[PDB]
Amino acid sequence: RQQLPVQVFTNDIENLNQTLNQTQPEAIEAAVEAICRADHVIVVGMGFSAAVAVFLGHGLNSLGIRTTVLTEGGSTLTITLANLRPTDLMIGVSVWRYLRDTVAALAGAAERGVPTMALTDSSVSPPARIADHVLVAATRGVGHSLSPVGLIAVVNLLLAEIAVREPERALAVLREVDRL
Amino acid sequence: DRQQLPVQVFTNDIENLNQTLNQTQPEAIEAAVEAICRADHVIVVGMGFSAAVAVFLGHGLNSLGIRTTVLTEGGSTLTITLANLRPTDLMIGVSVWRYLRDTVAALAGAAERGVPTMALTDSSVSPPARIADHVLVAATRGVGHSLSPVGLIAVVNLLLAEIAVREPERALAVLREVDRLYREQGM
Amino acid sequence: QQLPVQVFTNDIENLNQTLNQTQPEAIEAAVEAICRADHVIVVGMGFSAAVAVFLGHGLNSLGIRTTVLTEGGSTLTITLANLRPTDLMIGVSVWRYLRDTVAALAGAAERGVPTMALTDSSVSPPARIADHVLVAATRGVGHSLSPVGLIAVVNLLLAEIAVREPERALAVLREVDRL
Amino acid sequence: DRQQLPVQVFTNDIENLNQTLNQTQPEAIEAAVEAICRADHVIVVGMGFSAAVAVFLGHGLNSLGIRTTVLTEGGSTLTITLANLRPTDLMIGVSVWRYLRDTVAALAGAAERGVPTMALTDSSVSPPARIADHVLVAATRGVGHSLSPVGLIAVVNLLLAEIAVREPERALAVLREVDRLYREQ
Repeated sequence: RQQLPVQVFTNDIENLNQTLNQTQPEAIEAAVEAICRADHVIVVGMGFSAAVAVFLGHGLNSLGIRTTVLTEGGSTLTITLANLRPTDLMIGVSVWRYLRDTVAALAGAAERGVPTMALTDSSVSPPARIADHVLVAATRGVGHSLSPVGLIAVVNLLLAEIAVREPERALAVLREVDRL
Repeated sequence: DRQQLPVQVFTNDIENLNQTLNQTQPEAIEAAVEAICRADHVIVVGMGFSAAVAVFLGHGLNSLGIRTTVLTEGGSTLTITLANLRPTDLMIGVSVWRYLRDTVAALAGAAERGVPTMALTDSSVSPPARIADHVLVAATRGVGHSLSPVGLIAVVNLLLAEIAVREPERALAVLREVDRLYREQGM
Repeated sequence: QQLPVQVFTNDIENLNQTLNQTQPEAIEAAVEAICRADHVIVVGMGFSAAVAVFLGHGLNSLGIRTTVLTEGGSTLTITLANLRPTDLMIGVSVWRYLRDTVAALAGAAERGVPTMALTDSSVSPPARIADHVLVAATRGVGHSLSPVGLIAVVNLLLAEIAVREPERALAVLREVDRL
Repeated sequence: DRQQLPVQVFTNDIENLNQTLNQTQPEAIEAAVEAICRADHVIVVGMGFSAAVAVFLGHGLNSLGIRTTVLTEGGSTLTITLANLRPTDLMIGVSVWRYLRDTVAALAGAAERGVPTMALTDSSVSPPARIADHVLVAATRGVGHSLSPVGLIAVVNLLLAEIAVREPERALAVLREVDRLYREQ
């Protein structure tokens, strides 16, 4: 039990390593261009994945990329799917166990020709098989509770890539939050 | 004594409906409906007591095919929302006594940026009414310190009824899509 | 041109019909259940979300600690797994009855947790499960229902709790001002 | 230039894990876990950048059988929560620079009323650290203006792992129940 802090932190370092290993410059560049070209971004993440979706929407919105975050399925998610536009981007955060509403949101968007992106735990997972853009992270926990550190690091990379691409837009939003 | 409370509560809400109907202006409803329909995106803000009304109005607009964001809290999320406003947005604030600052700040930030605004409020001369381009007023009187939202809710019922008659094909496409999403993806 | 009169007349009729269906015994038993609970969970989705939001706000503002859930799935399953016999589950559920609210009521009833339904029929799926049922009229002029009758029922519960426990209601105002 | 961003970003987060591990004190984690288990109810507050950390912590706690409310915005909802506090609650505030006042006021409000408080923060001398009974610090440095919650998330990972080992029976029952309800629905 006295080893539990070193085990936990060592494990999160391996999560970052497996994630860095599986990070592809081409996949990152294409995911970043899709985020920037969208007129509106929808991020869906439920259960364990909700915190990653909340982090990604905060980060996008903070950079001037208008984003809706949905952390529950049901009727609200169904009506969003019913109102999708070809200029939207649907990002699903979905890892094992794959909660069906997120996978269904990617499948519904894909069917309607709407660009899709999956932040997932395997390059052949159900959301990976559907989505146009796939980013993979390790999620291993020392016990049953998973760790979102690898998913959060992919979000950190995405935000850093956008901020370098469009610094004026990001600085402008920053000027308004600095005022509050 | 308190055996009279059901008659008092239900009669108070009937009187709120009568007073709200008496204050409704056809020109103002028509201008409010045209503003909602012309927007590329609608943001609805309501906090505390008003949050329920903002939730109902956003549910209604999204069901009719008008893409709508509902905010029931202020702060950094609202600041960032204001920072990202576009001239083709419509900001709807639901704000009644006591006027929680952040809903009024949401209307003010939109009006300062040249974004159309609308207030669903309790007086034609309240702080949000004085800021917004479009104003709709409802009676909110409760039998006690808990106000009643029935008046505000009836005004939203009227806006939803007016939009559904103007754009019934857009409303049906949503219903048809929701049915399709249940059939094909189990949603 | 006649839509404002039709919409407002329809909502007056929803209130009158809801008043006609209100049973003093049922209101009394429901207020006693809300006041007895250590914690209250209110579940309402889709059209019913606004009603759950209003009821949660009103109960919290009277000093009744309440959680509002307006979506199902994960948060709801975990909520059911953590339910205590001292909780009260209130489901706001009307036609078309979204499954997750009905499932929240069933899950609470199976676990021996007091339940209450705010619904549109004495024999609706949530009414058949719940210990306490309160029925409201929901007819809208269109295809889109009106929550006015359900909202009046909540106004009536709040009004009844406020008279029973006025010092707890005042204390919440006093804390809010102090804060 | 931009080709180095994956290495910069991922190295930055490894350094955050290393720096957070070094600042983690066993007596403070132990007292934090005992206070979370002793509470009859846990309230987690985290706004803006900190909202994701609050959401993760509330999920993890709830998933282990610790009944937790999560608030990611201030205003009237937070103010009414503060008005209804019990001595048996635990107030957890996730608050880092720029310290949004509503989270710091939630901690100040709870502490004034003698309600146990805990801060998940970025400095042992930050405004929320100076108010709270329990303080856990993590490194939050990002490669740019967007900070990184990786260090804070790893502190949460440690709290959840410590709770799971203390109360394994409760955690498994919630996991079974949760799996059984997901199977059902």
